[PDB]
Parts: sequence; C-alpha cells; structure tokens
Amino acid sequence: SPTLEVDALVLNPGRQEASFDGQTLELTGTEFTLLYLLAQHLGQVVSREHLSQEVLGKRLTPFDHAIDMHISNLRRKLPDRKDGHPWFKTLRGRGYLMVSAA
Ligand SMILES: [Cl-]
Repeated sequence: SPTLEVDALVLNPGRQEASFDGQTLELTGTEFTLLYLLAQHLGQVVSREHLSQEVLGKRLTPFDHAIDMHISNLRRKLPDRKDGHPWFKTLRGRGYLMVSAA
C-alpha cells in the first residue's frame, strides 16, 4: 500500500508507521490501522461497522464504543495540524471522517 500524506502527517503502511513533521509517532498498530483507513477515504465518512471490522476484527454492537475511544486517544497523541483543521469529524450514527485540507 502507498504512503499517504495529510497536513504534516505521513502514513507509511510498509512500516505501519506514522510521522508528523518528520518525527515518528508512538501509535499502536490498531491506531495506525484506523488512521490509514480514514486517510484512504479522506474527507468522506467511513461507517462504524466498517471501522469495527477492519480496525478491531469484530462486529459492531450498539454498546461498543471502542472506535470512539481510539479516536479519543488519537486526538491526544496527534500533534495539531499545521493547516489549523481538526484531524477528525464525528458524524453521529454515520461514522467518522478525516478532515480534508481546504
Ligand atoms: Cl480532531
């Protein structure tokens, strides 16, 4: 899979490694998986069901908030974008997107 860039973030799937402005980030494999999947669909909503299966290998239930917890942890770990945008947007029910540059 190809290396993806968003803002100063670089996602290299060949190493399952994320870097920001040239510095490697301390991400779990699960975190990397989630980031890369959202970045492939940059600016478009990815379903909770798809994220649950692809990132966690499990079927979504209405009481499982693990993907949102991953987003919470990612928002703590990721430096602020140079471009000022959020990294993510939550679309209630529909899932999450990684925010496009404008
Ligand atoms: Cl964000």
